[PDB]
Amino acid sequence: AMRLPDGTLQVMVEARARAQVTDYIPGPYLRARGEVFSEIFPIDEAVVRVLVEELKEAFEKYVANHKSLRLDRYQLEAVKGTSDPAMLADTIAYHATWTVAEKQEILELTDLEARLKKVLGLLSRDLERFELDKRVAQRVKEQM
Amino acid sequence: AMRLPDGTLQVMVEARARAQVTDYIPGPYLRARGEVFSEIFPIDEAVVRVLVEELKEAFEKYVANHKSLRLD
Repeated sequence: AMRLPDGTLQVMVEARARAQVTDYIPGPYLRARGEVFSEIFPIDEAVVRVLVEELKEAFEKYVANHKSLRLDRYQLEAVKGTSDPAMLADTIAYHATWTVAEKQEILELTDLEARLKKVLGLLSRDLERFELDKRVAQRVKEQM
Repeated sequence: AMRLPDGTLQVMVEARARAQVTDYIPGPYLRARGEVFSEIFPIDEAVVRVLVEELKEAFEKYVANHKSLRLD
C-alpha cells in the first residue's frame, strides 16, 4: 500500500479467487457487485500438477528465448516451491507479455484445467512468433 | 426415509436384484408384479475376477483422463 498523492497511487494486490460481476453502479467512480470466492474447480489435480511441471518447462523455454521482452530471470525463480497449481498457472499467464484480451480471457474462464491449456497455447504462439521474428530478421538482412 | 420440513421427500433407496416385468397397472400411481428376482451367482470366479481386475484398471484409466469433466 503505497501512499503517493500525486496522480498515481501504486497499490499491489494479491488476488484470492474470481467471482461473477452482478451489476454496475454508475460513477464516477464506478462500483460493481460480486459473489463469494470461486472455490469450485475441476479435479484430477495430479495431472494438473504434471501439467504445471510441463508449464514450468515451457516457461523456461519461453523466457530463455524471450530475452527481448526485458523480463528478468527472477520471474523464473518464483515457480519453485509451488504449493498450488492455480497460482503458478496464473503467474505464468501474467508474466508472459501478449495482448491484454488473451490475458483477460485467461481470467474469465472458471475452468482450472482449460486455463493451463490456454497458457500453453499462447506460450507456443509467442514462441513461434519469436521464431519468425528471427527468421525475417535474417531474411531482411539477406534482402539488404 | 426421513422427512425434510421444506417440501421434499427424502428417502434413500438401494437396488438388490433385477426383476422381470409382465404387465402394467394403470395409474396414478404405478404398480408392478414381481415374478422372479433373477441374478446369477459368480460361478468359477477365476475368469470373472480376472475380468473384474481388468475392468477396474480400465475404470481407473477412465478416471485418470479428465480434462473438462468432474468425477470424484
